Formats: sequence, C-alpha cells, structure tokens
Amino acid sequence: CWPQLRLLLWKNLTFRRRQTCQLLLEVAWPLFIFLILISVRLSYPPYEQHECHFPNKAMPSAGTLPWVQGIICNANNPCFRYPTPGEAPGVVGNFNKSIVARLFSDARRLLLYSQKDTSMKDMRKVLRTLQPSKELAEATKTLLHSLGTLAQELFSMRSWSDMRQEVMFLTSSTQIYQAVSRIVCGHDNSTTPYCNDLMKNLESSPLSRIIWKALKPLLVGKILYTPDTPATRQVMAEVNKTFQELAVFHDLEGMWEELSPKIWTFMENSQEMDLVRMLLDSRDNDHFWEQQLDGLDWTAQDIVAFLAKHPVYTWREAFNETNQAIRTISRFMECVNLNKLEPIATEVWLINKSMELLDERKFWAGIVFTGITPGSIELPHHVKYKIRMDIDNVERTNKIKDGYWDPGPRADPFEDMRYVWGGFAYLQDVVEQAIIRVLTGTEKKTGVYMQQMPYPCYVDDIFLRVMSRSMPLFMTLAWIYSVAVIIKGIVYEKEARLKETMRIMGLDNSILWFSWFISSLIPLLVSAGLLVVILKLGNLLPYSDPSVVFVFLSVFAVVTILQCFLISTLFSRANLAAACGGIIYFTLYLPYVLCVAWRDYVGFTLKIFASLLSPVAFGFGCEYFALFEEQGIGVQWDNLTTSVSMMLFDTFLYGVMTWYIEAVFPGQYGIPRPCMEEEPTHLKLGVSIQNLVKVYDGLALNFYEGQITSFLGHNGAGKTTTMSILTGLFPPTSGTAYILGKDIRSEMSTIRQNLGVCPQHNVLFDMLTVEEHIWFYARLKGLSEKHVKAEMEQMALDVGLPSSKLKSKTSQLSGGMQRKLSVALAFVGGSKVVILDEPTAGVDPYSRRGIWELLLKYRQGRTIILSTHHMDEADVLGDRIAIISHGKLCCVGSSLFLKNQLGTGYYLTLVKDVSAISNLIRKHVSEARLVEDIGHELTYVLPYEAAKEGAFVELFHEIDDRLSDLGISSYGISETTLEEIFLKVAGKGSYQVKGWKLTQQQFVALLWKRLLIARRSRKGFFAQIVLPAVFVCIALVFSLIVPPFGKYPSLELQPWMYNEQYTFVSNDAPEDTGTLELLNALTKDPGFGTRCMEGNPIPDTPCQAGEEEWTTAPVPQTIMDLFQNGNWTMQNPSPACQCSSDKIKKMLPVCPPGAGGLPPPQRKQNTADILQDLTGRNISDYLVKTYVQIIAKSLKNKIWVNEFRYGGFSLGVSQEVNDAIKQMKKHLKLAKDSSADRFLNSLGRFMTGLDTKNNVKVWFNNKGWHAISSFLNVINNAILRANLQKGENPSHYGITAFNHPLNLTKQQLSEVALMTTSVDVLVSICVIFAMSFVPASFVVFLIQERVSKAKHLQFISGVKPVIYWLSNFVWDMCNYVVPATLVIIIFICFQQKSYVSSTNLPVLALLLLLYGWSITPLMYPASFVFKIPSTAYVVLTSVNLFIGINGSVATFVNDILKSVFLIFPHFCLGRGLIDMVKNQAMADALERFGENRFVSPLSWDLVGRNLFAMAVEGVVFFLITVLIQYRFGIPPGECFGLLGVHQNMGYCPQFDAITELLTGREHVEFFALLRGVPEKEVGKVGEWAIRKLGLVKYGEKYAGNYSGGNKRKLSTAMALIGGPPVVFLDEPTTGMDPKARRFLWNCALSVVKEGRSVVLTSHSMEECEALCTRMAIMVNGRFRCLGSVQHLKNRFGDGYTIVVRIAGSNPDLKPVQDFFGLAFPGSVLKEKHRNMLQYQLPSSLSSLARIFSILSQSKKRLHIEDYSVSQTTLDQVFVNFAKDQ
Ligand SMILES: *[C@@H]1O[C@H](CO)[C@@H](O[C@@H]2O[C@H](CO)[C@@H](O[C@@H]3O[C@H](CO[C@@H]4O[C@H](CO)[C@@H](O)[C@H](O)[C@@H]4O)[C@@H](O)[C@H](O[C@@H]4O[C@H](CO)[C@@H](O)[C@H](O)[C@@H]4O)[C@@H]3O)[C@H](O)[C@H]2NC(C)=O)[C@H](O)[C@H]1NC(C)=O
Ligand SMILES: *[C@@H]1O[C@H](CO)[C@@H](O[C@@H]2O[C@H](CO)[C@@H](O)[C@H](O)[C@H]2NC(C)=O)[C@H](O)[C@H]1NC(C)=O
Ligand SMILES: CC(C)CCC[C@@H](C)[C@H]1CC[C@H]2[C@@H]3CC=C4C[C@@H](O)CC[C@]4(C)[C@H]3CC[C@]12C
Ligand SMILES: CC(C)CCC[C@@H](C)[C@H]1CC[C@H]2[C@@H]3CC=C4C[C@@H](O)CC[C@]4(C)[C@H]3CC[C@]12C
Ligand SMILES: *[C@@H]1O[C@H](CO)[C@@H](O)[C@H](O)[C@H]1NC(C)=O
Ligand SMILES: *[C@@H]1O[C@H](CO)[C@@H](O)[C@H](O)[C@H]1NC(C)=O
Repeated sequence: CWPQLRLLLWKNLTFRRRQTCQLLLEVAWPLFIFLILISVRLSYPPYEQHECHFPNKAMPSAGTLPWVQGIICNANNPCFRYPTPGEAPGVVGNFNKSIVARLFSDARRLLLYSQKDTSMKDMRKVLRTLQPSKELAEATKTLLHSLGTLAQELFSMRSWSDMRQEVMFLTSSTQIYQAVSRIVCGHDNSTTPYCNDLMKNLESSPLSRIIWKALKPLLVGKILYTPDTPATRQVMAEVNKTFQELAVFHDLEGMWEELSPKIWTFMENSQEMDLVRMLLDSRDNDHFWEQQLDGLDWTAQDIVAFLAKHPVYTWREAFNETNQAIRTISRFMECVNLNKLEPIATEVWLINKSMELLDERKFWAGIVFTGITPGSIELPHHVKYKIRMDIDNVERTNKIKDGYWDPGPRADPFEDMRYVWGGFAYLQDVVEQAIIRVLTGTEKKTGVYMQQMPYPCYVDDIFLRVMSRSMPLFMTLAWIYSVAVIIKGIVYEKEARLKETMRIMGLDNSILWFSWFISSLIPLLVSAGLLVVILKLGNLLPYSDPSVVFVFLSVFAVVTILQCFLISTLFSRANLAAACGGIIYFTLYLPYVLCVAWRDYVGFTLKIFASLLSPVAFGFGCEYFALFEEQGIGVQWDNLTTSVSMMLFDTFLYGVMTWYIEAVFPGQYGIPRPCMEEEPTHLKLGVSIQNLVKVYDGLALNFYEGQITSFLGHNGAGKTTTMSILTGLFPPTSGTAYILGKDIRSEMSTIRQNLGVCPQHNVLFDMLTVEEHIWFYARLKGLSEKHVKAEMEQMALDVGLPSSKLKSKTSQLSGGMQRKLSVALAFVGGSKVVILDEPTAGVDPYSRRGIWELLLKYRQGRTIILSTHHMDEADVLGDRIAIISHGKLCCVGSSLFLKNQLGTGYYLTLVKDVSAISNLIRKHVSEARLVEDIGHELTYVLPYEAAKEGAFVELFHEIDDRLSDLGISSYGISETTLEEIFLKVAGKGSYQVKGWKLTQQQFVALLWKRLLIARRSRKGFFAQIVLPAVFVCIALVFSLIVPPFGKYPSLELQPWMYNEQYTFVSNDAPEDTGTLELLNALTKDPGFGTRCMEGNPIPDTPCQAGEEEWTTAPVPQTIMDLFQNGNWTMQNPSPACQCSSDKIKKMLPVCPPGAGGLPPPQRKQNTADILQDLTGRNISDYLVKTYVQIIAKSLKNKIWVNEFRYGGFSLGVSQEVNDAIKQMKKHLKLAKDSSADRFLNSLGRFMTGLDTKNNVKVWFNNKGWHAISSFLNVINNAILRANLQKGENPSHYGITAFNHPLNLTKQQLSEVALMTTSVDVLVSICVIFAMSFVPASFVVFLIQERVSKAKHLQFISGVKPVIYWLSNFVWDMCNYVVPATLVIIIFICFQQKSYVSSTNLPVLALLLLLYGWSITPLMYPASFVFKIPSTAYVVLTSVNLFIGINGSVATFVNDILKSVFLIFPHFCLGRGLIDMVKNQAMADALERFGENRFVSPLSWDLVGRNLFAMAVEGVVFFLITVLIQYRFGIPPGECFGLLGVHQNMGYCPQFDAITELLTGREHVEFFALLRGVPEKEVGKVGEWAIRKLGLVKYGEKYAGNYSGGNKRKLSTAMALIGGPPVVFLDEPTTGMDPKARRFLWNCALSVVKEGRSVVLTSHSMEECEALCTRMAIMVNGRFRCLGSVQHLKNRFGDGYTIVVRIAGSNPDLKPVQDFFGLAFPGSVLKEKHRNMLQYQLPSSLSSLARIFSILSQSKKRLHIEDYSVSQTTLDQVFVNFAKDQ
C-alpha cells in the first residue's frame, strides 16, 4: 500500500508542478497581503504615555481669586508626571508662589493696619503743641515710634517691586508666556471697536487659544432664567451677588478721580509731609532709622530720595504709574458684562431668546426651574432645575460612555473637557450654592474643588489589538484562494471518472483521500511556516514563540483541508465548485463576526455549540493571542487548548460527514447506499460463468485464452450487469465466476492484479505525457523498474509513436491516437484477462483499423472480451460471438455458424424494367424475391440452402451473358450481416404563414418558450426572485437599529447612571465639628443624593433597604508580613511597579500583590454601591494601584472589562477687616451716595468673599461623561442637608439638576442632515448588490443557449435574429419588472418616510425600472465570449460589486467626475438614492425649523439626469449588442452523403441541442411555430412528428432527463418538422443501441423515398452503406457525385472473401489448404484457425462463376462442410482511399 501512496503523491506533485500557473500566485497572494499589512503597521507607531496627575480646579464658591487663577493659567491639564501638592489630604493650594495673591494679602494687611495706626493723631498733636516743653519730648518720641512702625509696615510688602518689573517687561514667543504664567499663578456696532480689535488680536494670537475659549462665556455671555417667581428672583439675586463679587474694579476709576487731588496736595504742599521729610535727615535719627530698618534695603537715603519735594525715583513717578494702571484696567473692564441676568416668562420664549442671543454670539447657559407654580412661598423643599446651553459647549446627552473600552484618562482640555471651559460646572455650583443659601438661610462658606483621578502609565496600541482581533480575514483570504484551487482539482479528478478507474484498478478511497490530504497539506504547511516567520520578523506579533503559532496554523490548515474534503462531496462541476468554495467559506466565517458583535450575552455552552466551525475557533484563538499579547508577556508553552480540541473535533466530524456523504449520495455514475455450437476445448480456459443471477436467471458461458470473444446485448438484459460483476465493485449472487481459477466472492484482490479493464471513457490525465502515463500505469500494475522499462519500450514500438516529439508531449494528440493509447494502456502489467468496453466509439475508420491491428497483435493468449454495439466490428473481430437476451444466453458460436444456422440467404445487388430480371431470377432460383429498389440499385435475396446443386454457376453465366441487354452496369453479392441476426434473435399546415405575420408568430413563440422555461423552473433558478428580497429585507432591518445621531434628551445628573461603581470618603483633619457634621449628613439615611428618599423620584432605580456593616476584606499572610516588616510611611506607602521598559511594550504595569497596601473598610450605602473609608491614606497612590490591579484582574478573565470607580469625596479644613474698613470710611472723609462709598463696599465684599473655613475635594473619573456634575450635585445636596437645623427631616430635602441642550441652529441641523451618508451609502450598496442579481440569470441562460444549443439552430431557419434579441429584451424586462415591483412593495411595507412619501415613491420606482432597463443590455455582450456556462454569475456579480464600491467611494470623496461617471448604472442608482435621502433630510430640517420648500426631486439637477442617462445608455447598449452579432447534382430522392434556401433546408446537429426544462412535444411545437406552421395545425404537426419518430410513451417528459438515443430521436424529429426538400443530418445514431438505430434508418429511408433527398454525414461506414445511395465525396468541396455505392465497391474495392470450413477435424487438413493455394494464384491467408480458414481474392471478382464452380467441385474432394462468399465493404474502400494520402 506504500508504493501506491508514493505513486499517488508523485502524480499529485507532478500535477502541481506542470501547471506553473497556480503555485506562484498561491505563494504571492499571502506575501502581498502580509506586506500590505506590515506597510499599514509601519505607519501607525504605538503611543506611549507616562503616569501623571492633574491639578485641582477651583469652583466660584471657593473664592473668586483662586477660581480665576485656576481658569487662566492651569487650563490645559499639564499632567505633571508627579503627585501635585493639591492632591495631598491637607493642602488644597498649589498657588503659593503667586504674586497677585501676595499683593492682595499685603493690601489686606495694610488695610487692617491703617485702622489701628494713629500716627496722624500724634502728628496733629505735635503740630498743635509746636504752634522746649515737657510733653513735647514725649510727643516727639511717640511720633518717631509711630513713623518707624509705619515705615517697617510699608517696606515689608515687596509686592509692587515685582509687579512693576513684570509690567515693564511685558511692554520672544515663550518669554511673554513665561511672564504671564509667573504673573498669574505659580509654576461691532454694539460695543466700542477698542474691545472689538482687542478680542480680534486675542483670537489671532497663539497664546490664548486654550484661554479665550474659557474666557468668552465669562465676560460676554448672558444668563436667562424662568419663571418670574419671587423665589427665583431671590436665588438669581444671590447669583448676581456671587457674580458682582468680582466687580471691585468697576468703581475704582471714580475713587481714583476723587482721591487724586487730595493725595497730591497732601504729598506736595502739606505740613505733615514737610515735618516727615524734616525728621528723616538729622545727626541722631540716622542711627535710629538704621536700627529700626534691621539692615533691610531702601535705607533712609532712599526714603528721602523717594519722598522728596520738587525734584531718581520720586513718588510722582509711582503716582503716574498707578494712574496709568487704573486707567488701563478701567478701559479693560469697560466691556466686561456683569449684568448677565434676564427673567423670561415661559419656556418657549426663553428658547427663542436663547436662539436670538446665540445668533448674536453673546449667550451663556440658562436655568429653567420646574415645579414652581408662579406665586408661591420661599421654596417647595425640592428644587428641580435644568441648565440649557449650546451643544458646542457641553457634553452630549445621547451617550454616557465611549462605548468600546480603551486606555487613556480622557483628559483633553478641549475635546473632552467641555464641562470646564464651557461654563457648566461653575454656573451649576453657583446655582446650587444660591439654592442652599435661600433654603437654609445660613452664612457658612464651604468650598468645592475638582480633582481628576490619575492614570497608571497607559500605552496606546489600538492598531495591534485591531490587527490581532481581525486576523482571520487576512489569514484566510489566501487560504480561500488555495482551497478554491484544491476544490477545483478534486472535482476535476472526480468528474473525469478517474476515481472510478482508480477504484477499478484495485485502489481504495482511503489511500486517495490520504494522498490528497498530504498533497494539500505540504504547501499549506509551507505557507503557514512562511507566515509565522514573517510575523515574527515584522514585529506584528512580538514576544511570541513561533512554535505555538506554527502548530496553530498547522491545525488550521488541517481543519480547512478536511472542510474542503467535506464540501467537495456536494458538487459535480469543477469551475462551479471552485467559484462556490470561496463564497461558502465566507458565509461560514461570517458567523464569527456576527457573534463577536453581540458577545455581551454569549455563554460557554453557546460558544461550544457554535464552535463546530473552524473560523470561529480560529477567531477565539486569535482573541486569546491578542489578550496575551497586549500585556507584553506574549503567549508561549505554559482558551487555546479548548480551541485546539474543538478544531480537532471539527476535523473528526468533517471526516465522518465526508465518509457518510460519499456513500449515501454519490455522483450520477456510482451506486447509492441505503444455437449452441461445440465448445472448442483445444485452447486454454480463462473465465467460467456458472448460473449467474441478480435482482430480477442462468448464464453458462466459458471464455478461452487465444480467442477474441464478443459479448452483445441490448443494454437492458443481464449483459452489462454481468460485465460489471466480472470486473468487481458489485456483490455477486448464488452463482460462480472462476476467472483463471479464482472465485469472485472468495478472492478479489488476487484477480485484479492480472485483470485489465478498458471502459468507454478514455482514461488520460491532463498536463502529463504519454510516457508518464505508461510509467504510472505499469508501476501501479506491480512491476519492477526493468519490467516497466521493457513494457514501455514494447508499447512505444507497438502503438506507433516511437518519437521524442510525441513521447515528451502532453495529451495534445488527435482523438484516434488518444483512444488508441487508452486502449493500449489496458494491456499493461501482462494481464492474462482483459475486458474492453466499446472500443473505437467515434474515431475515423483509419484509427479503427489501427486499433483493430493493435488488438490482433495483442491476441497471443490474453482472453480479450469485446463488448460493443457495432455489428461489423464484432463480426470481423469476434471469434466466438455470444448473444444473450432476457438475462439468459441465447446464441453462441462463430460468425459462419451463426450466419449459416438461422441467418438468411445471400443478397445480390445490381447497379445501373424490374419485372424481367425478377422473372429470370425466379426461374433460376427456387424461392427468390425482391428486397429493395432504390435509385440505380436493385437488391434481391437468395436462399443459402438453395442453388447448392450448381444453380449459382448457371445463374451467374446467364447474368454475364445478357449483361449488355439490360441496364445493369455492375453486379455484386454479399452475405448476411450480424445486425439482421441480432434483430431476429432479440407535418404541414396546408398553407404557409411566412410574411408579415411570421415575425409576430416567431415573437409569440419565443415568448411562450421563455415563459414555459421560466415557469417550470420552480426547482431551478428561482432564487433570483427571493434572494434579492431577503437581501433588501435584511438591509432595511439593519437600517432600523442605527440611532438618528441627532437627539439630545434631558439627562438627569446622577452618579447612579452606571451599573456598578466604587466610592470613597476621606475625612481629613477629624478635629472640627463642621467637617464631622458634613460627613454625617453625607453618610446618613438620605444617602448621597436624591436616589431614594420618601420614595424613588428617579425612574427605574429602586433603593435597597437593609445594608449596614463596617467590615474589612481578608488579607493573606504574605502581605501581612510584608507590612509588618515596617518602613511604610505616608511617602511611598506601597511597593510601586515599573511600566513600558525598553524593548517591552506593556499596556498596564504588572506588579505583585500589596500595591494598594491594605483593604479599607467597605460598606454598602443602600444605593446599589459600596463606599470605603480612606481616612489617613495616600489617596493618589492607592487609587492608581487599585485601579490598575482591578483592571488587570478583570482583563485576565476576558470579560469585556469596563470602568471600576467614578467618584469620591475628601473633606478637609483650610468680619474684622470689614469693620475696620467701615470705621475708616466713617472716621475720615465720611460720605454717602458717591463712588468712594460704593468702591469701599465692593472692596470689603471682595475681601470677605475669599476666606473659607472648610472645603471638599471631589475626585472624579473623566471616563464617565457626566461623572463630575453628578458628584458635584451630590456634594451640594450633602452640604444642603448638613446646614439644616432643628431637625427638619432632611429626607425630603434635595436638589435635582438636569442637562438638556438647546435646539440646534440652522448650521447644526444642516451638518446633521449632511452627516447621514455613513448610513445611506450602506443601504445604497446593499440595494445595488441585491438588484444586480436578476440579469445574471438572463446572461447565464443566454450563455447556455449560445453554445450550439438554440442560437445557431434557430438562425438556420428564418428567425430574423434582431427579432430574437428584441424578444429576449422584452421578456427580460417583463421578468425584471415583476421582481422590481415585488421589491418596491416590500420596501413600502415598512415605514421609511424617506421613500414611502408621495413624492419619493414613484421617482424610486421609475429609477429602479430605468436601472433594470439599462443594466439588462449591458451584460448582453458579456455572454458572447464565454465558452462555459454556470460560471459568469460570480464574475459578473464581483464586477458589479466592484463598480458599486467604486461609485460609493467616489460619492464619499468633482463636477466633471460626476458628469463622466453617469455611464455606470450602479453609480446612477447610488447617486439617485443619495440625493433623494439628502433632499428628504433637508426638507425635514426646513419644516422643523419653520421654513417652506417644495423642491421636487425630479429636477434635472438633483434626480432626473441619471434617468435620461440610463435610458440612452440602455438604448445604445442594445444597439451595440445588435450590431456586434452582425459585426457591422442533388436530385429529388438521392441520399448524397458527403464521405469526406434557408427555409427549404432541415438541419440535425451532431451534439444534442435541447433545453433541459422543456418537454418533448413542446420542442417540436416551438420549432413548428418557428418554421411557419399555423397555430391551428401546429398540434397536429407535432403529433405527426411524435408518431413518426417514436418515443410516444415519453412524449410528456423533461428533455434534460432523456438518454442519448432519446435525444438523438428528438433531434431527428426536429430536423423534419417543416418538411424541407433537403434535410442535413450529422451523426444521427451515435452511441445508440440496435433495434433503435434501425428505426432511425427506416425513418430516413421513408423520408428519402418520398422524393426528398437527404444529406447525412457520419463516421460509421455501415450506416452510410445501408442508407446512402451516392457517396458524394467532395474532396474539392461543393457538390460532386462520387459514384454511388456498389459502383464504388466494385471499381475501387478489393477482391472477394471466402471463409471455408472442413468436414474433418482433429485438428485440420493440410491438403485442403494446399489445394486452395494452388487453385487461385492471388490467394492470401487472412486467418488460419483450427477447422476454419479464410482467404481473400483480389482482382478476381469478374470470374465469380468460375470460383463458385471450383468451390462446388472441391466441396466433395476437400471434404468441405460450410462455405461463404462475400464482397468488400465500404470501410475497406475508405481506408484504401485514405492509405495512399
Ligand atoms: C503618595 O505616594 C506618592 C508616590 O507613591 C508620593 O509621591 C512621591 O513624593 C514626591 C511627590 O511630591 C516626589 O518627589 C519628587 O521627586 C522628583 C523625582 O526627581 C528625581 O528624584 C530622584 C529621587 O527619587 C533624585 O535622585 C533625582 O535627582 C531627581 O530629583 C523630584 O524631581 C522632585 O523634586 C522637585 O523638583 C521640582 C523641579 O525641580 C522642584 O520645583 C520641587 O521643589 C522639587 O524639588 C520631588 O522631590 C516623589 O518622587 C514621589 N514618588 C516617590 C516614589 O517617592 C506622594 O508624596 C505620597 N503622598 C503623600 C501625601 O506623601
Ligand atoms: C445685578 O448685578 C448687576 C451688576 O453686578 C447690576 O447692574 C448694575 O446696576 C445698574 C443696572 O441695574 C447699572 O447702572 C450699573 O452700572 C450695573 N453695574 C454695576 C457694577 O453697578 C444689576 O442691577 C443687578 N440686578 C439685580 C436684580 O440685583
Ligand atoms: C494704593 C496706594 C495706597 C499704595 C501706596 C503704597 C506705595 C505708594 C508705596 C508702598 C511701598 C512702596 C514701594 C517699596 C519698594 C519699592 C522698590 C523700589 O525698587 C522702587 C520703589 C518701590 C516700588 C516703592 C514704590 C512705592 C510703594 C509701592
Ligand atoms: C482551470 C483553472 C486552472 C482555472 C480556474 C479559474 C480560477 C482560478 C479563477 C476563475 C474565477 C475566479 C474566482 C472568481 C470569484 C471569486 C469570488 C471571490 O470572493 C474570491 C475569489 C474567487 C473565488 C475567484 C478565485 C479564482 C477563480 C476561481
Ligand atoms: C504655601 O505653602 C507654604 C508652606 O510651604 C506656606 O508657608 C504658604 O503660606 C502657602 N501659601 C499660601 C497658603 O498662599
Ligand atoms: C425645540 O425642540 C423641541 C423638541 O421637539 C420642540 O418641541 C420645540 O418646539 C423646539 N423649539 C424651537 C424654538 O425650535
């Protein structure tokens, strides 16, 4: 079994090598795919980012100055890469090095000191006393002390010394930025054009691009509120106070203008300044000043120089600088809108005013209070308010998350930070604080800070994940090509009956399947190894062992090969299977991507039950590979095992299914599973049949060695069954068959080793040479190398191709040479018993004679068993003819015995009065009669038993005597043929219709034929109507699940919008009662917010009742010992872990347990979430470590990891001045209703609104889109509930905030309407792909009818092919229209207002109609150049899909492009659909906004140009299709057969040309309707033709299910429908059966005898000599008689043939042979047998009387028993004419 496997492997490798066309592409396709993949990979490098923290943002309630400082400088999330000091639980600053803060603190200190200072009083007292004494010295000392204290207080500021330097340095790109960052924080018709171009150059400068967007809605915006309720009025007045807190710079200009002259005259010409300047320079005061100054700068000399009078830095310069600064800050503040408060009556007017202000580019958010009942009391204890703002300034409310998870803290300052720079959080906090202050009436000041949670050193490698999760597509493209190739190969080897021949030679299917598996696995394994190598080298899958991926790809190759072995058992056409394999593989892989989208509810059992396919298992393996690759550790030898096990189970299942289907459902050739002469005993016996039986008798026949015995039968008895049983593959019955002494049922393998079989089909492999065939067959026989070479040389010498030009050439020989080689190949191995099956089927007589010579040369003891339907072959070759019938043996014996036992007498033929010759013959012969009389031919019959006494000689002498009297020109005599013995043993309409009505009749006939072939196709090509239907159905059901992408509902800001989350509360500095009560109110019965309190005022979220436990999670002993080691302080409280080392890219840092440090006490807060106490713990490090470890643990299980925590809280701790200011205002220059009073009040308010007792940091995760506002509302509600007194039941006390964006403007609606292409193009492509399936049926029907089936056969008669094409187009439109209408109704069923509208439906309908009308003729010329059916479907579908994708990409993107792309109807339909949807969307947007537009879609600009374009395109395409086709002596009753005007000629093609879906009578009815037969008598003509050509019992049956004889009879019936004067036939009886060819011959004779000549061409000379009368051999062409029949047999024919048999036997008589040789001089020994001789006499036919005389005289002397004399045949004359060429 090993040499056979080696031979099969060699044959497969040689088949693969000799092509040199598929293997190089099989190698280059995956190479190109992976090169494109690595080229795309090299363009997207991985994005690495270090771990970093974010600063804390200050809200307006935490002070105006810190809020402004946080807004201005740190507004870009610098991600400082280190824990900022603001994240510490104690300090909430990070603005300690600010200069503005120091200046404000120094100003506050100076203001507080100026009240207690009384130096002015002492100076006035000294001035009054001076205007020496005792109290004068004490007064002077007190004045000096006060002056020294004032100087020490003034010189300790040092704030203006830096601000002045900064402002002079302000008046190179990074220098100004650094100066601003140092001065701020740490490290047109409406307004004047001044602020206009100020803002213009601010937007035009690359310095405030991140600051102007945040400062625009602060000083330009405007706030509106509804309704006009006194409670709303109070809360908005509080908001206005909060806003005007920073209005101190407004009333400063008036104060400066009022206090400038006073201070000027006080410093210029006042006595106080004079006394101060006089007391500064002296002899003893210098030491006092030097001591009081403590060595600081600006000594007394500088003091006198600065405070001098009439003057380098004098106080006048500082005065002018202060004046200029006040002037410029007033000019800046002049256009700062601080009156942003507008009350509106109702909501719709508020929205209208909001849109109007948005059109004016000055509009901030608007508050809408719900449930107020205008006219009410202070508050209803539950305030509900919504904040409406522009969609470009707030986060979207349609979704709360990004969808698919990805690393990254989402900290973009502009794209995902609209809640900060948009102004939502600030205004929300202000409104919440105002509501709290109005509800409680308290004076507490609690600040709120926004701290963002840091991220633990993430990297971005999304491309790697996408490539590793979408691997199967690129991994299986080239493999789909390869499996298509191998499927084509398998189906080609199966269809050519090669597997049946291998099984006949003694081979099992197991070894064939194994050889195919190996030959398909070798190149697949090579490709898998190369792909593994290129993946390891190209850094596409690094840190991965090549061995595991190599074995994975090997298992994938094995399972794909077994899938192909399963699929190949369902097809019978090589090209069709090759085209369908890739589609089947694609639709079998599609389940993987279908399941990967809905994997949220996919269980393990469902995955296992769905893992019966190979692509889904490969996808699961690739997902596991990606999961183990994204963490940098890779996959090595250590899920995947389950995937490999499922793939092996799939291989086993595919193998079992293949073994089952091959047995139960085989092809059209397999078997499905649930007158006796004396036997010559002088030779050897090879086969012995004894009582063979079957399923519905007795067979006793013996075959001898040195004889070529025949086996005849009607193919209906037990002849073919017995021949098959003798060859094996069939279980025998209760009988015996001893082949060379071996029983069939006993041993079958020993018999097949020496048994040659030659079936009807020639067995020759393609791409192979004849010497390779000989070698392969000889090696499969079982011979050694020397015997193989000897047999090859002998066969090359015997066949007749001893030349290197034919031995090394492929199967390019003629049919005769191929048949001769196939016959000779059955004699390899020295087989002692051979069984032939119909040799020389359709070869010319020369190749027939050659094969006969080869068979006679291979007769030396080989037991040749002939089996053919030809009688002349079995007569001239069969030595013992055996004819059986009815399953039993009827006759057996030699040719002479069978002809002389039950045959008829000789047949004489005279070729030129018929009564004189008949009377003479009846006078000479006893019982003679006339057989036939045809044109120049008279044939009679004579009894063979008569004329034995010597009457033959006298008759021949009488004929030769008066031969010139009669008109006979030549005479001949022959014997009885074997065909007669085998047969003995077993349309007109009375008038023509050709004319004007003939065209209409042909049109209606073609339409009727097409309707009949389309109606009877319920099982055939009927999917062309239901497949586009379901395609459009699924395309529409896919378009009803996509959101409109233009809706923003009212989203309630609550932290419970997510399923599960973790919270935390950190009580820092637990020594204050306020922080303790705030923590209590935050962790009391009401809970965090308004989730559950006296009910559930939030939809679809009920609260839990009982959950209260302060428990700690267990900890292993390892971490316990690690932390008992010690040295774990606040700084570095846990072992950190590195991330993204060199050459190792890690998505998240992995490190051993103990990263968090300790499990904090967790407790469920009765709100579907748990909180953990983090008091006294490092918040940032703990959060980072817990987040990274939780994400790692959740990703290690592959459970679609999502966010873990969202928010947490950290509580901590941070009038006299006002009183002093009031005293100063009253004490000095007191006034009222002036600018000074207002400025002092504003300054006092600003100084008061900057100190906060306690504060809370709200840690929020920016991954949640609405996480900051939710927890802000929560902490505001907690602050509200903490400020309640006397126990007001804080359960029903809460504040609810909403987020509802305003209505979209015109531009936004236009962009939303235009952004629908991403949905429209998919529907357009799906509709195009569904509608491009109808013309494919028409084009494949045209291809099927084009290959000599119906086109040329109808063109033979007058059919006017233009009318044929017109009828085809009409029927295609009528078929296309019904399906188009059905699709339109299906579309109409659904409610798609974009199409069902009264202005979109008829235009949609006519567009589809025109698309069909234009696409029908486009594919018409594609059927011309296609010499294969059932294959253009997939190619044309791929071309249409490519054109559709090209049009879609062109529409995606221009005028000239759209103008020239109109030639494609798919592009036209796509553009029409796109324009229709766009017009509908624009009209809907205009109706929604309040406009009116009635633009009809039928305008020539939008839609209507494409319609005319497609119409003219279809017209010119039909014209081009019509023009392409055009490319711009035989007397009556003479069968003049060529032995090499349209309506009056009949034609019969060689190959059968019938439709497989029509009946027998319908064919002749259609052909009569085409031949000008009236519709009235067309049925009578059809019935007449049916009765003439037989098959009456099969008149109503599909012609496709007929047999060869039935198809030939149908062709003959069609050939004589109209009754032409001359009918042309080509091979009428080919491969038929006796008793059936005689019927066609008699029909032809009856046709020709009625005065209608026939012209028949064929290869069998027996049919020609039995039918034709004049062998018109047109060597020179045209018409030329070649001397009839008998004339040609007597003129150029050979001599006679005499077969003689001796009376004596055992074994023969040499004297008879000697006398026969001595009698005739030209006697040749044609065949010498035992008791049987035959001889040939050339050039001695004219003396036949003398030959008969000598035979009669020698019968008694030579002891002759039987004799026979016959003439030459027609095939002998043919080979004689062809041998001399
Ligand atoms: C919670 O836990 C985290 C870590 O788990 C703690 O964060 C640690 O403490 C500091 C955070 O404020 C970090 O100190 C910084 O370290 C930087 C690293 O630079 C190098 O440091 C190494 C020593 O590790 C030196 O040999 C090198 O020469 C480098 O200096 C320092 O650069 C940084 O110094 C600052 O530089 C800036 C700019 O020059 C100055 O303006 C500034 O004044 C300061 O000098 C600073 O020393 C520390 O690295 C960080 N991580 C670790 C592992 O310690 C938190 O502190 C914990 N929470 C609490 C409340 O303690
Ligand atoms: C809300 O505050 C604004 C300014 O903070 C107030 O507008 C001031 O008063 C009148 C307009 O009512 C103007 O003459 C002033 O110039 C405005 N600005 C300043 C700085 O005084 C407004 O009156 C306040 N409204 C309510 C209802 O309190
Ligand atoms: C608003 C009014 C009341 C402020 C009055 C205080 C002003 C006039 C005084 C107090 C402190 C003084 C400053 C003290 C220090 C210096 C640094 C020196 O190199 C230039 C002069 C300069 C800058 C002085 C300018 C004048 C000064 C700013
Ligand atoms: C006789 C042999 C040598 C030639 C056979 C032609 C083969 C190689 C060509 C002709 C038609 C081609 C197919 C046409 C359609 C498709 C569908 C597409 O989705 C995958 C490629 C696939 C499956 C092509 C594979 C290669 C193909 C089958
Ligand atoms: C900043 O912190 C320092 C301590 O390092 C402190 O002295 C200073 O007052 C702080 N600045 C503030 C709170 O503005
Ligand atoms: C805003 O949109 C809502 C949503 O339907 C609609 O009811 C309202 O009339 C619209 N208002 C304006 C001014 O367009």
